[PDB]
Amino acid sequence: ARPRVLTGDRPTGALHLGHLAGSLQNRVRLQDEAELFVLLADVQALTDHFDRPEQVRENVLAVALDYLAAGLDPQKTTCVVQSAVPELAELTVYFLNLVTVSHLRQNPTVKAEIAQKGYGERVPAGFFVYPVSQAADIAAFGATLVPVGDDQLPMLEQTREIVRRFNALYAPVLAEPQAQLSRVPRLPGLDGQAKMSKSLGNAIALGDSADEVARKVMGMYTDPGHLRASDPGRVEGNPVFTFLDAFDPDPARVQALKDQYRAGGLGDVKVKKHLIDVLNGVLAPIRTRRAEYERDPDAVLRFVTEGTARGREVAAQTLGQVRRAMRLFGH
Amino acid sequence: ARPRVLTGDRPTGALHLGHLAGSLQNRVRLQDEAELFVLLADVQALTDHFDRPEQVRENVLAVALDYLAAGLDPQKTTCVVQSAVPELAELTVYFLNLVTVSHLRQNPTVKAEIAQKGYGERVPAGFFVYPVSQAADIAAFGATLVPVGDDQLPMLEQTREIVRRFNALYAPVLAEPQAQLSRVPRLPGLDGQAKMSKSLGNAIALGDSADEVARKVMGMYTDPGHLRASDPGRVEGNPVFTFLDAFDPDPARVQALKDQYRAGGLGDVKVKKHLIDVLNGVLAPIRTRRAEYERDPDAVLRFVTEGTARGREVAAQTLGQVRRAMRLFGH
Ligand SMILES: N[C@@H](Cc1c[nH]c2ccccc12)C(=O)O
Repeated sequence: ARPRVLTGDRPTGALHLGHLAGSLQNRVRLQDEAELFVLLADVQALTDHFDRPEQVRENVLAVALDYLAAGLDPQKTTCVVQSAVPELAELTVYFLNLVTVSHLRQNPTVKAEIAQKGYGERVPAGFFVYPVSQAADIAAFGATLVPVGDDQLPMLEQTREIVRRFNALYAPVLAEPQAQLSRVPRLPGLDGQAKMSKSLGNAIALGDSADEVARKVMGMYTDPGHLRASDPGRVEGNPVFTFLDAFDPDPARVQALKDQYRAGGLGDVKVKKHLIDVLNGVLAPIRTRRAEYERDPDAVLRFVTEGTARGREVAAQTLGQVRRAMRLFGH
Repeated sequence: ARPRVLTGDRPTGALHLGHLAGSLQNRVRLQDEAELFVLLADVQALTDHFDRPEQVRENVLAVALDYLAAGLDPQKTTCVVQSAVPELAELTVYFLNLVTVSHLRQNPTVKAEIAQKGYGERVPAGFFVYPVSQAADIAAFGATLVPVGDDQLPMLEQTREIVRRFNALYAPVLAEPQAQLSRVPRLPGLDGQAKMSKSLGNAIALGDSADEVARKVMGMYTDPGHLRASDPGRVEGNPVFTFLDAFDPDPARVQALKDQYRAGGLGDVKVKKHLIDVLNGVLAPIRTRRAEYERDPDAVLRFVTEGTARGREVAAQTLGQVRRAMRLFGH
């Protein structure tokens, strides 16, 4: 617990295996060697789900359950609800003056999201400026370390430019955050697509039963040109093997399987059955905790209402120095 | 009283003659005909003076002074410092999700301000976004009536739209404000321009001495082509006549000079000399009232502090409604 680390998820659905490999495992490690803050960004979730406020509200507790199921320790990690800390909103408006529409339009990750969203020019204001509200999140909690995939770096770098702009303009009162680069490639979906997502219908939820997990793995995309076991098959592009590199505890088995698969005679069945065994080993403890916490709804609520109290107090302090530094009337 | 009315100014310096005919005397009278709220747009002032925070801080008290000297009574008007009502920033963020960047791009007023400031695509986000920040000001205070210059209509109309969209998506807890059009269009500068402002240096501040007011009138743009008295003059484009038209109580008397001046025996000096006194007359009491308060600074502070508390009270009430209407986790 030395550097304060900030991470988070906009609450829009249940977490899945992609989040586990992409951010959860690394977060369970961080809680023991840093002070970890996780933001349930329901406000940010609203920049594009403003038409589905029920969906957002219900997922705040569902993702919290997922964090805990994942292994995030209520006595180690501060879980906070963005909605319950208005200090963030207050800070993002001040931050809006430190950035240009021009530079906001150049952000490559938002540009790509809008592209995939098909918005066109009909981009909702809140979404267009969300990178700043995130900057507000980082500075307010006073995080100095932010886990990031290269897809979020422009979010992070802008944060850096903003804090830098704020300190030089008013007074050097905000910490400059540093990135904790990557998590190695993103977990592809069950049918082989680049992205794993509920929406795309190719995911395995952390909450999926051991049976379901087995079924989902069975119908996984493999190798279009591999038609029967005797045939040789390709590893690259084949998610069954991409899943194995991200969860299989022993690469010896992994590399061995890869061998015999390019050879021939090793059907998808024997490989997949082995995937099932490795996934059930990573997931079983996550399923037990999740079921346990289900019996203890009060324990999950305590997890968030308390992280929130802490988060509120921290953000409140920062705004105090921000207000004074900005020379705001009465400070 | 009856309706709630929201009016305000961006604290950037002393108020002048344009605010007077522009609204100050208007609110002086709607001050007992309704519940009048006057917002010192502290934050909105930063989307333009984010690099000169000191300038803003200093003018909150100076404009409040201006307010009081203009005739506003502490017992009937709620003076509110924007920055001290964080609830407004909270509501602004939520409103941002209700409008598109392309819609903000077609606001004629902001577009003109932007071209004048030479920002180009390098427009500060906070500024490009100020119209909705204003809609939040309106919606948070429950304002049903908003006096508006011909010029501020786009903004007023965007407010109703957003309020409307907010009510349909979430719940009908916000009121659509209605406009109060004025007669005297934007009082022009001494310059002969369309705008009077301390920035353009063509303004007669409410604090200027009988000597100054007289000196400013004498250097006031009139009519080229009219070189000597004798000659015939014309009222179109002459700030002095559009000054008499907004500050002179005897229209029969005005339309009088309008005759003679088109003929040729009314020297611009004579027009001026008259008008200068019609201004000292409208200004005389304002000057004495200012001295009183200038000698009771404690009272100006009071006006601001008490009002700001009252207004936050009001904002807090509406936000509670908004927060529950949006189904934000926990409400
Ligand atoms: N996926 C979200 C996660 C998030 C929300 N707010 C944050 C603040 C800091 C770090 C991450 C976040 C994002 O793109 O940002």
